[PDB]
Amino acid sequence: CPLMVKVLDAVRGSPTINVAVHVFRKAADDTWEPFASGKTSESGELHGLTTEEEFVEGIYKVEIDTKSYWKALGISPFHEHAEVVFTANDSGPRRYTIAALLSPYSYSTTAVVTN
Amino acid sequence: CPLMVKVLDAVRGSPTINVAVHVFRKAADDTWEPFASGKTSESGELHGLTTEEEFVEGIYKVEIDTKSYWKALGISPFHEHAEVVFTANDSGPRRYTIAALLSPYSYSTTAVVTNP
Ligand SMILES: O=C(O)c1ccccc1Nc1cccc(C(F)(F)F)c1
Ligand SMILES: O=C(O)c1ccccc1Nc1cccc(C(F)(F)F)c1
Repeated sequence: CPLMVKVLDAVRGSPTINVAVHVFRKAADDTWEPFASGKTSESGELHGLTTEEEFVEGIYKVEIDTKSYWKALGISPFHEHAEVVFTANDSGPRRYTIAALLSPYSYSTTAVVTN
Repeated sequence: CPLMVKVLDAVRGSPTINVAVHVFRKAADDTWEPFASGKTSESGELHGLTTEEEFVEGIYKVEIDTKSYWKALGISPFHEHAEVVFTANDSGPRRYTIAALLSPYSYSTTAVVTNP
């Protein structure tokens, strides 16, 4: 589909399995409208969030429930969550993969945007 | 100085100067109230945002205006901003350094937490 989320664990060297991901679209009044959500698979991936026809131009937020993940492993986390906010655009590439690499006190996020 | 923000440019290998940073604290009614704001210096650091008295227990949001930084260099970046949300002082007062490393399509953020 046009949007995919992938999550990795930098402590155990593994995909992060069963972590909650919420997607939002910015409304005209500047509040975040909930859009789609799911849990990452055994491969740390979340597919099928939206479709080409639903995923119009606009500003989107992806929120990964990183705190619940670290709590499940018995490790004290710093962040409440990891959030990515971006403008989706009709001119350039259209397939978005949002990747996040997770540590208890640090995260990195990258977008891979293709054709 | 219980809260400091430090920002680095991963393309040029330099501190990022004059980057806007806005800090918010979660209120009892669950809204974000304006806490402090500032811009990074020559060294890419922002000191003096708050005091040990003012910086009580709570959930804080730090929003770094990364988009304006890149657009001022001619670059249309992926992210609208970099935002760090965290519980502070839950086991007593600490000193927090929030660091962000910036690329047009990526950022990494870390916290260094020390006991004064
Ligand atoms: O590992 C994948 O398959 C991956 C895919 C898309 C985007 C990023 C991906 N990995 C990823 C994600 C975050 C940080 C790093 C690392 F810095 F380790 F290379 C690698
Ligand atoms: O660069 C500093 O002096 C620094 C200070 C405090 C916390 C982190 C700090 N540095 C930091 C922050 C994010 C990513 C990286 C890197 F990955 F490049 F090593 C280094």
